Amino acid sequence: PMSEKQLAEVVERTVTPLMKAQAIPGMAVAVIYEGQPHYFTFGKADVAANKPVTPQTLFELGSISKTFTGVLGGDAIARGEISLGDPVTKYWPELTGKQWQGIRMLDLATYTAGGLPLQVPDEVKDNASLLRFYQNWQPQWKPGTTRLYANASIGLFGALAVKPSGMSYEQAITTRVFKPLKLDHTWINVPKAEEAHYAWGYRDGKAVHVSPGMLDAEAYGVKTNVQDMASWVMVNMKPDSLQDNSLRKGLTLAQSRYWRVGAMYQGLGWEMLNWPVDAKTVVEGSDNKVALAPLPAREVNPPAPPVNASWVHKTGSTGGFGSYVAFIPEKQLGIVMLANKSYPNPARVEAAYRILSAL
Repeated sequence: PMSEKQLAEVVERTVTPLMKAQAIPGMAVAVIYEGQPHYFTFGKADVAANKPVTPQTLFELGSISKTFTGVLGGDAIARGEISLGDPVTKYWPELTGKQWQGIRMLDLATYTAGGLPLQVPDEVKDNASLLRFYQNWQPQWKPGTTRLYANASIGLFGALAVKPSGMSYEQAITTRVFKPLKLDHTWINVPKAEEAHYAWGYRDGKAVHVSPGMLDAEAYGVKTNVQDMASWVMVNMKPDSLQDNSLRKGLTLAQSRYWRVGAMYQGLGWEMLNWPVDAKTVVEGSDNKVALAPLPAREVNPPAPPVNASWVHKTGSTGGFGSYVAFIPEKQLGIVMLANKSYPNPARVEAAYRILSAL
């Protein structure tokens, strides 16, 4: 749809019926068409105060934060600070239990350690109870064979990836990823001074924000607006637009293919499927029944480097937010849909597919 008004129609005709069917109060959308961002905003950021969602509105990324984690882990690898090959145990010597070896930083980054759970238990409030949690976890499968999507796996990869830098996770991500990329309105903790832009999420008609949790920043804690989210997409769509540094290499590593699961490839945070892609395959693959299930995983020897003809995406949720990102570097086409209501993942994928297959 060359025209911006044609673009706006393609977005609205899908988004509006989506908000009504899913009772979503607000949504901020970014379409990257020919490499340029275009913003479309709908509904409310704050339903009580009647605030509209604009491109300055901060949304909780939820699991999309994992794409930042991935790229931060890739940047530490290009720096020689950590290697995916390494035993987890070289970054956490207190993890002495026998189930732990054979388990590599790679298995943590890509949910392939043998069954770490979806969520860190809420009983776990500090470093000691977290240590005890991993010491007492019992694998259901051998390491490096089974993929089970997990905050407890990549959350730990993130916290461990950053220890060689001497920086806290918040400081590492902010200095090595957010700032260099000029994502100045992307945070782990939203400043009090910027709170006014922070949308409320809606769970059962209740306004909520994500609750503190162990490994939250690492697994589901980034907050941004659609402007920074669009910049994040354009930069991951075209890394070669960067300076051959550690971060450029990092972005390349995050979209490398480490495992093949069904019709998808597991990158660091990012997930990819060969483009063109059947709508049925991608929408159904995002259902909880498949995406949250344990699935056999075939390791790619020498991780395959990025293929431009991919559907690269990530769905991210918190209790009050539902967001989705998908891009095709080949066509330089992308979409970001940030919403303040966590609605089914298949509906996010379906909507983005519908908008993207029309451009």
